[PDB]
Amino acid sequence: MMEQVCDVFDIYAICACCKVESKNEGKKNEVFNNYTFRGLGNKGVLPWKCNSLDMKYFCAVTTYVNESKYEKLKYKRCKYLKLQNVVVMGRTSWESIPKKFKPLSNRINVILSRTLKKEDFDEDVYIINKVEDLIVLLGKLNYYKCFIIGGSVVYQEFLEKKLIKKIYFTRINSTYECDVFFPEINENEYQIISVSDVYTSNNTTLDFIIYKKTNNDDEEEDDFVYFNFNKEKEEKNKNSIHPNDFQIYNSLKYKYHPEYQYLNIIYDIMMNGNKQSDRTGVGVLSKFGYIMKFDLSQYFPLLTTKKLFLRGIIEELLWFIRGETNGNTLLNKNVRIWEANGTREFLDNRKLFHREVNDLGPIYGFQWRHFGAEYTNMYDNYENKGVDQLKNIINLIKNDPTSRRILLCAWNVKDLDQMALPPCHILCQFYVFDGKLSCIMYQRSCDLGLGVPFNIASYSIFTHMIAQVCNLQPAQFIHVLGNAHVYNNHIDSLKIQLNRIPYPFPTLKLNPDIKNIEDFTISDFTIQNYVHHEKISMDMAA
Amino acid sequence: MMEQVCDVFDIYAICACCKVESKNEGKKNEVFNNYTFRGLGNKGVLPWKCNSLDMKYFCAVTTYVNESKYEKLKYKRCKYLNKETKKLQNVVVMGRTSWESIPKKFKPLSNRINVILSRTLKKEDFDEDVYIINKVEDLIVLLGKLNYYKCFIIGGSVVYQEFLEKKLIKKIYFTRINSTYECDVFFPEINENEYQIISVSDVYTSNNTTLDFIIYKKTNNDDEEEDDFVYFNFNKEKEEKNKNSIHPNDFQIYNSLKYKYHPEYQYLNIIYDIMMNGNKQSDRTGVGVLSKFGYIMKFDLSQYFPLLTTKKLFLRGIIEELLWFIRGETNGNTLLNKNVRIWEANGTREFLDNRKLFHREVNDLGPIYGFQWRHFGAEYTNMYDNYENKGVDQLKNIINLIKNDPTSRRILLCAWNVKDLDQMALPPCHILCQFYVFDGKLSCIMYQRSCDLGLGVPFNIASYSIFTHMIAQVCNLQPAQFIHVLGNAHVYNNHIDSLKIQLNRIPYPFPTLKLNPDIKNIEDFTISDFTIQNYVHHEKISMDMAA
Ligand SMILES: NC(=O)c1ccc[n+]([C@@H]2O[C@H](COP(=O)([O-])OP(=O)(O)OC[C@H]3O[C@@H](n4cnc5c(N)ncnc54)[C@H](OP(=O)(O)O)[C@@H]3O)[C@@H](O)[C@H]2O)c1
Ligand SMILES: NC(=O)c1ccc[n+]([C@@H]2O[C@H](COP(=O)([O-])OP(=O)(O)OC[C@H]3O[C@@H](n4cnc5c(N)ncnc54)[C@H](OP(=O)(O)O)[C@@H]3O)[C@@H](O)[C@H]2O)c1
Ligand SMILES: CCc1nc(N)nc(N)c1-c1ccc(OCCCOc2ccc(-c3c(N)nc(N)nc3CC)cc2)cc1
Ligand SMILES: CCc1nc(N)nc(N)c1-c1ccc(OCCCOc2ccc(-c3c(N)nc(N)nc3CC)cc2)cc1
Ligand SMILES: O=c1ccn([C@H]2C[C@H](O)[C@@H](COP(=O)(O)O)O2)c(=O)[nH]1
Ligand SMILES: O=c1ccn([C@H]2C[C@H](O)[C@@H](COP(=O)(O)O)O2)c(=O)[nH]1
Repeated sequence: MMEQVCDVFDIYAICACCKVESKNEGKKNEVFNNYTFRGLGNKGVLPWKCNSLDMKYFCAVTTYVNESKYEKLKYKRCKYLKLQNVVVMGRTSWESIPKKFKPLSNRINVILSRTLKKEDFDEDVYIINKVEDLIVLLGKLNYYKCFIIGGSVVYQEFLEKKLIKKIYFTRINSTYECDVFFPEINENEYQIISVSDVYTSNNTTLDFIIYKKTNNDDEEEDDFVYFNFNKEKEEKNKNSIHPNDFQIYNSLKYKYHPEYQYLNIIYDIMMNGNKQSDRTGVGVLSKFGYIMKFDLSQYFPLLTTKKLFLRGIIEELLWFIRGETNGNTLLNKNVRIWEANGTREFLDNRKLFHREVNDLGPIYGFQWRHFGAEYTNMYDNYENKGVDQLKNIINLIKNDPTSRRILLCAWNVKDLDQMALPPCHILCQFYVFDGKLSCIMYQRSCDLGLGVPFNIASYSIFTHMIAQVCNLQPAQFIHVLGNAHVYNNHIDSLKIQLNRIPYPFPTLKLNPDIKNIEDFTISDFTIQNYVHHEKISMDMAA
Repeated sequence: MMEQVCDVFDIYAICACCKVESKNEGKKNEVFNNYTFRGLGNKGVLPWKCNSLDMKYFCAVTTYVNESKYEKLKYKRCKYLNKETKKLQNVVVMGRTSWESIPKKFKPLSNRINVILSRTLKKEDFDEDVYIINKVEDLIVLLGKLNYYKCFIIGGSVVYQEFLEKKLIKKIYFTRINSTYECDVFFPEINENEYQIISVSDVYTSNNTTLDFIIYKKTNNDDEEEDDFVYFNFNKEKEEKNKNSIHPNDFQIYNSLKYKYHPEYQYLNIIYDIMMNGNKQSDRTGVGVLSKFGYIMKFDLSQYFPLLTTKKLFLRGIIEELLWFIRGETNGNTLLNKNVRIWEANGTREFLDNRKLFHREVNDLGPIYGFQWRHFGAEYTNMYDNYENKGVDQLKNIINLIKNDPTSRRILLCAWNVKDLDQMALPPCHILCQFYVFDGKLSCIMYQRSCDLGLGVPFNIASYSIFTHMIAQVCNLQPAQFIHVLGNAHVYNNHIDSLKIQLNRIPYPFPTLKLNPDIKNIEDFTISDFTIQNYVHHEKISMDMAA
C-alpha cells in the first residue's frame, strides 16, 4: 500500500567519523555517546590522512553488486513510472579527490554543484542541482544501490529529508583535528542493528556499524526442522526472565564485536542458567564450561559496555610478579581487592587462627615464584626457595617455544587450606608460533558481573607483558570458564548492560624499554582511546 | 535433463531398523556396515516393541508442512502434468500388512492422508477415511489429483523394496536403532551408487537403547539482509593455510555431508580444522605437527557413551589404567602383568636415564597421576612404599564435596604438581578435573594441556567419561556432560593420511556404558564391573601406516 522513497531506490549513506579534539571542565570524566565519532574532514583531506582497511571497506561496499537480485529491484523502481552502484558526493568532496582515482572506478559518479554545469565534465559523470533531482535520475538508470558518500551538509540534508535507508558508519577510534563535524544522527529516526569485529589499521582501532531507518537447498531446509524435532516450545528461565528485557540486544542482527563473546555468555546464563545456592547465600544462575577468545594483535579487550578502572588490577599483577603475600602492600596504595580476605574475622572463619591480619598465605604470587616452598609468614625471606614457575615459563618461551609444558599453576593442592582463599585463576598455558604468543587461562569460578571483566583485562595485560619481555608479539588471550555464574543481585544491572552497544576497543601500550618481567612499574602501562559507556554499580544498593 | 516422478511429487521413505541376531565363526570380531541396521519387523509388530523418541520423530516428519511452499509445489506438479491453475497435509503410503498391525485407536494416522496398497482388499473392506490402491502406478495418478505437501512411504519391506527398485524415493529418513532384537522382516540392502548418506543427527537414548537418524539422498546416477553479511566479510581472504598441501577430494565424503550433528563430529571437525588451519611446528618429538590452541568438546553421557566409531577402540587397557590411578599406584609392573603396555616405554632403564632419574627402578614411574590423586604433597620415595595418610587425598576430598557441598566451585582434582614434575617419568597431560552438580546430575570438565588428536584424545574422552560415571554412581547422581578442554591440540604428521581416511567415514550410533550398580565406593571397582554395549564401529586404523 505505502512504501518510502529510500526503500524503493535503495539509497544509503557510507562514512568514517573519528574522535574530535576538545577541551573540558577539568577531569576526564568525559561522557561518551554515538556523537563521540563525528570527525569527517580537515582542510580538504581525511582527519587521519590514510586508512588501508576503511578504504578496503569503502571500495568493497560501494562496488558490490548482486545481478541476480536486480530483476526484483528494477520491477520495484518501474512500478512507479554492466550493473554498477551509484555513488553521490558534494562538490568539495569531488575536488578533494586526485584525477588519478577519478572518476571512481566501477561506479556511476554523481556530484552536487549549484555552480558548474554538465557540459564540461569530460567523462560519463552526472551532475544535479538539488536532492529531489537525484530521484528522477535513478528512474533513467540501471544501478544496484545508491550510496551517499559526501561532505557534512550533503549528509546533513537527510535528518529531515529521511531519504537514507541505512548508514554504513566506520568508527575510527582516535582523536584528530577536524574542520567538519558529521550531522547528529537522531536516535529516534535511525538505530544501530549491526556491529562488526574490531580491527587495527594504521595505528588505530576501528569498527564498522550499521544504522537502519526505524519504522517509527530449498529441500534441505525441512531437514533442519526435522533434526530440531526434540526441542522444547519454551526456554528455562521464561518463568524468571522476560523477552522485552533485551529489546536492543535482541534487535541486533550481526553481533560480531568481540565484546559479544562476554555479553552472549551473560545472555546464555540468564536465559538457560541453573538456579543454585552457594557459599555466599545470594543465589546464582550457573552453567559449566565456556570459552572466549580475544585477538590482542587487533585490540585490547577492555569492556566498553561499562566503565572499568585498571590501576588496582595492574598493581595486583605487579604484586603477583614480585611474589608478595602481604595484603598491606596493596592497601597502602588504596588497592582494596584483597582487604576483606585478610580481616581477623575472615581468616578466623578459614581456621587460620595463627595468621596475621592481611597475611593472605601462599596465594598466587607465592606459587608463581616459590611453588612447594614451606610458607611461614608474609615477611620471611623466600629467595631461591621453591620452583620459580614464572622464570621457568619465560625461559621455555625463549628457548623451547614449541614446548607443550609452558604452564603457570596457582592451584597448589598441598597449600590450598593455608590460603586466605583458594585461587580462581587455576592456571595459564602459553603457545608460541611465528613469533606470536597466545595464552590460555582456566578459571574454575567466574563471577560474570564483577570478576570476569577484570579477569580478562588482567591476563591480557599479562600476555602483553610476557610477550614484550620475550621479544614476541601478543596473539590470542583465551579464557576458559568452569563454573560460570551470574549472582542474582547482578541480574538487573546486567539487563541494562546487554542493551548497550559496544564501542571499538582501546589499545594497550607498554613502555618498550622494559625487557625483564620484574621491571614493570605502574607508569609503564597506558590504556589509549578507551571509549566506554557509563559505570554500572553491579549491586545497585546504598 | 528433465524431471523424475519422485522429485515432482516429493516421494520419500521413512523407516526404523534395528540390528539382527546372527553368529560369527571365523572371528568373534563382527564386521559392521550400513546393512548392520536392517531389522524392520517381527511377528507382525516392531522388533523393539515401542520407542518413544523414534515415534515422536516419525510423527514430526510425516505431519510437518510448510504452507508457504505449496504454491510453488502446485506449479511444479501442474507444469509436469501439463495443466494450469482443509489445512494442508502430507500423504503416508503403507502396505496392507502394515495397516493391519496398526491399532484401531491410531487409525487412520492423524492429520495425514492415508493410502493403503492392497490387491486382496478394496475400499468396502475399510470403514476408514483412506484411499485404497492396487498398483504403484495408481499412487502417481492419485498424487496428481490431490492437494498435499509431501508423500512418505512408511513401509512394509515389500513396499520399501518395490519403491526403491523403481527409483521412486527421493530421500530415505532412516532411524538406526542401536540394539539387537528378534526379527522376521528386513529392510532392503540400499545401493550406495543409488543412495548416499547426506546428514546424521545427534545421538539419543530412548527405551534403553541409543539411536540416531540419518538421511540418505538419491545420487544423480524483508530481504536486504544477505548483502550486509558480504560487507562484514570483506577482510577474510579466500585461501586456507595448508589447503595447497591438503586436497579437496581427500575430504569428499566429509564435505559432502550437509548436517553433521553426530557428537563424534566434535572430534572430527577439530581434526579437520587443524589440517586446514593448523600451524606447522616442530616438537619435543622430532616428528612435527599441525597445531592449534584452545578447543572445547561436550558430550552428553545421559544420551550415549562417546566411544569413537569411525575406527575401532578397546577399553580394557584404559580401564585398568584408571583403576590403577584410583588405587594411587605408580608401579608400571602392575599394568604389564595385565598385558597393558600404555606406560611401558615410559618406564624403561633408558627412558628413565634420559629423564635423569638414574636412581629410579625400571617401571617406577614416580609421583604420577595416581600418587597425586591420593597423596599430593607427600614426598615420593619408591613405588613399593606405603604412603597411607600422607599428602592430600584429593580423590576422597572431591567425593566428600560432591556428596556434602555439591554447589562448591572448588571440586577439583589436580595432577599437575609443579614440585614433582621432574620426578615424574613424564609430566601429566590431563592436568585437572573440575566437577559440577545440578539437579541430581554430575558434569566433569577435564583440561588437557597437550592433546594428540590421532591417538590419545580418543582414549582420553573415553577415560574421563568412564570416570564421570564411576564418580557419579558412588555419589548417587546421574552422569550428565563430560566437557573436554584442549590446550595444545595437535595432529602428528605421520597420522595425517590415516585421519584423512577416518574423516570420510560416517559415524554409527554410539554405544552405552553400564556399571555394576552394587559398587558404592570409588575404590571397589574391578574390570568386570564395566560393560560397553552395542559398540558399532568401522575397521581398525593403525595410525602409523609405517607399522
Ligand atoms: N569521512 C567521510 O565520510 C567523508 C566523506 C566525504 C568527504 N569527506 C571530507 O570532508 C571534507 C568536505 O566536507 P563538505 O561537507 O564541505 O563536503 P561537500 O559536501 O563535498 O561540500 C559541500 C558542497 O556540496 C554541494 N551541496 C551541498 N548541499 C547541496 C544541495 N542541497 N544542493 C546542491 N548542492 C549541494 C555544494 O556545492 P557548490 O559550492 O557547488 O554549491 C556545497 O558547497 C573533505 O575534506 C573531504 O575529504 C569525508
Ligand atoms: N521398522 C519400520 O520402519 C517398519 C515400517 C513398516 C512396517 N513395519 C513392519 O513390517 C512388517 C510388515 O511388512 P511386510 O513387507 O510383511 O508387509 P507390507 O509391505 O506392509 O505389506 C505388503 C502387502 O501390501 C500389499 N502390496 C504391496 N505392494 C503392493 C503393490 N505394488 N500393489 C498392490 N498391493 C501391494 C499386498 O497386500 P495384499 O496381500 O492385501 O495384496 C502385500 O501383501 C510388520 O512387522 C510391520 O510392523 C516396519
Ligand atoms: C575511504 C574513506 C571513506 N570511508 C568511509 N567509510 N566512508 C566514506 N565516505 C569515505 C570517503 C570519504 C571522503 C571521500 O571524499 C573524497 C576525498 C576523500 O579523500 C580521499 C579518499 C580516498 C582516496 C582514494 C585513495 N587514496 N586510493 C584509492 N584507490 N581510491 C580512493 C577513492 C575512494 C583519495 C582521497 C570519499 C570517501
Ligand atoms: C514408529 C515406527 C516407525 N518409525 C519410522 N522412523 N519409520 C516408520 N516407517 C515406522 C513405522 C510406521 C508404521 C508401521 O506399521 C507397522 C505396525 C507396527 O507399527 C506401529 C504400530 C503403532 C504405532 C503407534 C503407537 N505405538 N502409538 C501411537 N500413538 N501411534 C502409533 C501410530 C503412528 C507405531 C508403529 C511400522 C513402522
Ligand atoms: O579473580 C576472581 C576471583 C573471584 N571470582 C569470584 C568467583 C566466585 O563468585 C568467588 C569465589 O568464590 P568460590 O568460587 O571460591 O566459592 O569469586 C572471580 O570471578 N574472579
Ligand atoms: O593421555 C595422553 C598422554 C599423552 N598424550 C600425548 C600429547 C602429546 O603428543 C604427548 C605428550 O608430550 P608432551 O606434551 O609431554 O611434550 O602425548 C595424549 O594426548 N594423551
